[PDB]
Amino acid sequence: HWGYGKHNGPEHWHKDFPIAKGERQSPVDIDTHTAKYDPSLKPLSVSYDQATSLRILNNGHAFNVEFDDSQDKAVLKGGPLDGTYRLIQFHFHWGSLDGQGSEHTVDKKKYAAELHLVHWNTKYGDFGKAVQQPDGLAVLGIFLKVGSAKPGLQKVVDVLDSIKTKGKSADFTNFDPRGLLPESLDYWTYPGSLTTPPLLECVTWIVLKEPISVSSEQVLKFRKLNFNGEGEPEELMVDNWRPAQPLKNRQIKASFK
Ligand SMILES: [Zn+2]
Repeated sequence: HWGYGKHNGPEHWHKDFPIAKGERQSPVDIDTHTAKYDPSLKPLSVSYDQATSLRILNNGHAFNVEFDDSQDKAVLKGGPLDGTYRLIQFHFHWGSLDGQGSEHTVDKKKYAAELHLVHWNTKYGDFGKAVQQPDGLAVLGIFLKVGSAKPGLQKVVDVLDSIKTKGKSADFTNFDPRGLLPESLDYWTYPGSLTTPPLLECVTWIVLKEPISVSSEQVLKFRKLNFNGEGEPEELMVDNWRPAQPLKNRQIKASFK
């Protein structure tokens, strides 16, 4: 099965998922001097006041914090988007060392990690139908750098001991994702894809310019997770990031001057 190793990592994915070599793959390098300021872009509307987290899951590639998406609660709108996108889950990508881990890069800079808040377009009714559409998902990407602790991340860090291995899940109610947002909602945006198989070209990417800071101790606890299941040879869950893919016929737009 696909993963992040020498024999099953990103350079292999195209064999099972030929769209890996497609025209709108993610992530990409964001060249800040080439990105065009677009005065037509609206402020991002992030409405997470009523978000209902349910559960956290180790899926063998990352951990997902899951939300109840059965009502119009936690929604993303405005920015580059038409209509309303509902939060279904967030997860991270991170490195073995602080010098790598992000999927997007900024002028080739790699951050220590990257947070993805995944939302689906309510006009397609469910997640699975939305990913079959070119405007099906909106993923809000947020860089992590190592410095000061993020107090709003600590509830996530403290539950990871209970989901060390693939297939382990835990009850994870009342988690407020507003505690993971930077001050500024200035962003870059471009059309792209999921960054894991099935690599579907269904995403409007919205990548915030301002990173959040997390402590070395917080990211070290991400790196204690395991890719393997309980009672299998230990493989630390690190370097679960896809490298930058070719930009091809795409424009990255900036919300800010
Ligand atoms: Zn992701």
